[PDB]
Amino acid sequence: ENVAIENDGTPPRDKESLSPLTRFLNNELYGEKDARRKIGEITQTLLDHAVESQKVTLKGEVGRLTGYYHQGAASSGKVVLFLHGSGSSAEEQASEIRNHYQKQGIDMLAVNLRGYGESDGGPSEKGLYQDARTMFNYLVNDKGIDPSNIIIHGYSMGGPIAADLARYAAQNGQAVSGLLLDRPMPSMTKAITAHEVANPAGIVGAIAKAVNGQFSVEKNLKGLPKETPILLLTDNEGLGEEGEKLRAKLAIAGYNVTGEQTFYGHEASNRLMGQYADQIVSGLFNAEQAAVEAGEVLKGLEKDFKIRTTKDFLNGYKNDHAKEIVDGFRSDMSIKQLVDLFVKGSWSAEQKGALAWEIESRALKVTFQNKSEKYNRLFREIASAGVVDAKATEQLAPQLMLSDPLSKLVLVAKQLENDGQVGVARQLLEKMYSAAAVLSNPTLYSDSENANASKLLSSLAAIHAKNPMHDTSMKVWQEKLEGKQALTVNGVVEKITDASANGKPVLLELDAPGHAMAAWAKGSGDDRVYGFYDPNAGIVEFSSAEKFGDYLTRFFGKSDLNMAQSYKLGKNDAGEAIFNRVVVMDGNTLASYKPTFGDKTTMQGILDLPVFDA
Repeated sequence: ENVAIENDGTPPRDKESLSPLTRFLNNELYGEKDARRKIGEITQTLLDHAVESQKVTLKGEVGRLTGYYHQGAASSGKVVLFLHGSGSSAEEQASEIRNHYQKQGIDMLAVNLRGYGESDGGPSEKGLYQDARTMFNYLVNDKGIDPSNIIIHGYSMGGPIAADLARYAAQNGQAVSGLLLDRPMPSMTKAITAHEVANPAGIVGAIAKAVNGQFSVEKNLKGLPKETPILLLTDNEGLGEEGEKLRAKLAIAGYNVTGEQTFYGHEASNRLMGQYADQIVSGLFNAEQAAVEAGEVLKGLEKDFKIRTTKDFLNGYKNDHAKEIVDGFRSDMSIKQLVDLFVKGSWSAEQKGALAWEIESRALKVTFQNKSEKYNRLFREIASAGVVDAKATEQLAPQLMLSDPLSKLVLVAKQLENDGQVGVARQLLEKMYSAAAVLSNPTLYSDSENANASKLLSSLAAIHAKNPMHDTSMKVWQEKLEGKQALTVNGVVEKITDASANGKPVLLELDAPGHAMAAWAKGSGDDRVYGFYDPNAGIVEFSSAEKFGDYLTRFFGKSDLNMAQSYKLGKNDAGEAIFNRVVVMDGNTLASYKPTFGDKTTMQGILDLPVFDA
């Protein structure tokens, strides 16, 4: 089924083309026929120095797939499959990037897809994925690269394609080493309307509506093992803006997504590869992860290094206020250098608040990784056994190396989600991740976006200081099951699972003496799902009430994980665990609460705060 593929041949090159609409759609999608094939003479002159492997032609599914293979350098034996984007030839797109791998001693396979360069055929989505695999099958069979220490690379469109290939390789047991989404197209539809302006309704939107669900990175990645390292590097233009939106979706879903947003334009290959080549080639193996774990626990030491109510501190807790009145501090410094700026000359009540925001805003991004594998293992064990669950989700929700606030909110969301709205729990997390990236690199993103993130950050802080349970103006709870009316572990499963209500939400808050957790039920009939948020173990939902019981008991009890003992909560009369307190909460009351006196944004308004303006 997967034999050798090399084949030389020397005719001129074939084509497709159809009905005059679909022609000047295909032109819009993939580039004009001539533009696809033009190789510029300066490149050809350089490539005509295949005088020191260097030229390639493979048997594609609809014809020949021409291109070039590029050797390593003067001196640890690995290759970059390069999948090119639309608009130009593979030789032109690669010419800029082809050198930065070369000099490190990395090979690269730059092969054209159907309809590009000198390759036979006409561009087609199902076909372009097929041609990508041909290039892959040239690397392992024809040139026998070791199982897989190869990276995909990964481009505008090359991205969606790269994603698809990476899934096929894994599914077929030839699992590739790394994926690189280099300034990628999130989806064809969104790639069109981004480079064009806003959201027109004429032809540009008719094309977009036509090409819906084509070249979708998230859609092509579903199937890929989540451990597979993905490096996602975005441009500074509107395709990055949609790329960073994607990044968050991919992070929360749980893919191994690294990288940042660049400040380079979508066509600026040489400048981007100029900076990121090191980070890219250090991005395909696993220590690596040890080397950033070390620098990770670094800032964990510096958090242990580390008034909240007093009016002076709150006057200084905001963006760009430290840069005026606190000397010694630059805006480009690390947390290591900012926390050291705290302990040099130690400051007034207002100046301490100014550094607090500046430190805790950088800190937000560091809350999301890591997560201990046991919690992922336990989630996978529950989905595996029995009738596998359709809506079994898992979200990397921020773990606040610092809950108190999130746990209040996750419940607000599920009320809203029960009332017909949907995804807002998931969206909150993404927006928190997005806001982190914005605050943790302030220069890149706009004045407005820096401002919006510091409002979501502010709202989280305001819930931290002023709790709804510690409040008298309204009552956000229905009842408090504590004392000898306190619920057992299975007692929480019963209130959540009991279907004597089948159209209403069950919004619990599970209070251990250290950490404060939550759990819920929403939905109608088939859609009815039961869920649980732990601060330092992410979120899980299941639509099978039995699978919820399996997880939740294995989470706390001795059967598997035994996280009850470790979460330091006392035993009941028979000798089992019972939470300190268990709040059955009112969603509508809680959703109307405002954390700041003077500000009119409610808990539901906090959920719907923007981060990226649009």
